Amino acid sequence: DLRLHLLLNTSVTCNDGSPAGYYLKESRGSRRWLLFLEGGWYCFNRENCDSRYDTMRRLMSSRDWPRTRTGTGILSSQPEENPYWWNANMVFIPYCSSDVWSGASSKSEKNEYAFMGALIIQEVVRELLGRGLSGAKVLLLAGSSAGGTGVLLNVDRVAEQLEKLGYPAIQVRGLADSGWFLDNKQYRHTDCVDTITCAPTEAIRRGIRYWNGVVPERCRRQFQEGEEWNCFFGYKVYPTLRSPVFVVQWLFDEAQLTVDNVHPVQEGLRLYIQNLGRELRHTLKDVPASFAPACLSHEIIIRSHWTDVQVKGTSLPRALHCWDRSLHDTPLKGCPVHLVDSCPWPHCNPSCPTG
Ligand SMILES: *[C@@H]1O[C@H](CO)[C@@H](O)[C@H](O)[C@H]1NC(C)=O
Ligand SMILES: CN1CCC[C@H]1c1cccnc1
Repeated sequence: DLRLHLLLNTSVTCNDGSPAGYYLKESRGSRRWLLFLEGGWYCFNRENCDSRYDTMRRLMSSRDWPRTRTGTGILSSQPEENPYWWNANMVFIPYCSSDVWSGASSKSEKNEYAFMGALIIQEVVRELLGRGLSGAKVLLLAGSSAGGTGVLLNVDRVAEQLEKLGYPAIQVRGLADSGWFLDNKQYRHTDCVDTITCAPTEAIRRGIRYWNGVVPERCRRQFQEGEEWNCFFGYKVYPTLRSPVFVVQWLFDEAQLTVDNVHPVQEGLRLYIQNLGRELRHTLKDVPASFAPACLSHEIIIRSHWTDVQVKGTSLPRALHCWDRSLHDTPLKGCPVHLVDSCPWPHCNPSCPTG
């Protein structure tokens, strides 16, 4: 099991001012550390944050968190469930900032909610340095859905943080699961009359202002003031990243359909789905390490059945293992790192998750 630690710096808080924290399972004699960012949408104004606080409160507060958590999938310590990194030090960072891990704005007389996701990550890293992370060889910052996009937004800041603190030996890497989305499937990109039908790019624009959100510096310098929302989209922020990042992305992500307002399928829907898979495949063509199955699904890496999905005969744990080998101080025979399905329809891959 992973054991809860609430941050000693109680000024780095969840949305409601309760302390943020992390679940930790130490593995003495391992110099590999996996920090997993939980996902779970976001809120972007007072009214829909209030709604989230009423019926999704564990995503906004630590008050009701359990003392322990069971590590599953890539967080499992059993080699059967986790052929990749079962012996690693395991950290699960709960998502309680509702800001796609981008916020740097505390509560006050003007802010009723605190949005500190980017600061929570930095504070967890700081505390872990005193619990063995100072001796690490690899820190893998992983995450699913909003946590996957969180990886893209934060992996280079963790690398810079560890360099400035005097730990240049730790190799910081990223693993972004279901965090890679397209912004091009919209009739209107700026209308936001209600929360549910708000355009995805407009929701992010509003969120960034509400959260005092921060994006990676090289990406921010490209798109400049007011256009930081661009850096939430993988194909725009990825080329600016210096840290190695492995991208896990279903070709037909259920959250992509949701932000596109897409729910016997006829020609219009068939063309949308087939074009979506082709466009996602195209955006991944120059990502060196990726795993992108032709499935309609959402998230994978902390699901116990993540061992079972295969692309071109290679499982996700094996792909990550080959990625590890590729980064040890020319492709590898029988150990591929770039695995993107070419077939054009959900479940054309027979290993897709069911239900
Ligand atoms: C707590 O975190 C805040 C935000 O990063 C920082 O400004 C402050 O110096 C920290 N204080 C301590 C005691 O760690
Ligand atoms: C960051 N989120 C994860 C799942 C969907 C993604 C997203 C991207 C852009 C606008 N809203 C949500």
